[PDB]
Amino acid sequence: TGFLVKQRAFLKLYMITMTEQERLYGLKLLEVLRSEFKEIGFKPNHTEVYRSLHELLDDGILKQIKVKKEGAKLQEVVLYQFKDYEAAKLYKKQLKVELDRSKKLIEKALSDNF
Amino acid sequence: TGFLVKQRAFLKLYMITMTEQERLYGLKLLEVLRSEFKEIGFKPNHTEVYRSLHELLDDGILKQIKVKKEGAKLQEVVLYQFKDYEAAKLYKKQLKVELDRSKKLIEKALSDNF
Repeated sequence: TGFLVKQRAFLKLYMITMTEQERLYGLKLLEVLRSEFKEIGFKPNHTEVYRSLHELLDDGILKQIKVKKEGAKLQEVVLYQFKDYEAAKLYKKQLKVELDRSKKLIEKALSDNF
Repeated sequence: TGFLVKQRAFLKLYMITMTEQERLYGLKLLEVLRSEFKEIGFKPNHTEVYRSLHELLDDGILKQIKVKKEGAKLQEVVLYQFKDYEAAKLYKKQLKVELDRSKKLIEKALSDNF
């Protein structure tokens, strides 16, 4: 039940999958996401990406593993890993439901109005 | 370009199609819409429906034709008709683009994460 999936939920999904694939780093993040959706036409908002990431952090799903760049003064390389992988898979499942409902909704609108 | 279609835009689309079909009345409106989406799981918000309708009115796309209920004290039967049908078809076309992009977006998320 509900309308379509929200943008934060959508981005959080990708971040969880990326973490699953050991490819979730802080630096490339926004750029990697934007590059992933420029073909279709979606440009992930800057603050949306940041808020998605931190909600996953504050909610205890992800945690940040850090290593210092021996080449740059201050700041580090941030790798994200699961802190609570069970919670993540639970989230993923909820998201699957949202995505399926969204698809149906969009499809119905296309056939009903066009 | 953009994320998914907004709820107001989505409802406005249906109202335009309904008007096209001479079936857009003020009374049954919210209930008719909610009945149209209860199978999938979307329950159109009360104020969303009202705001969609009035944006179409204030934007000059629709106009209200009214007749008094000889059976009820005060208030009337409201039929909606196009005031600017060209503007409506223009809106419909924009909406088609939004819906197609939304579909692609949802589909990509399903295959990329599941």
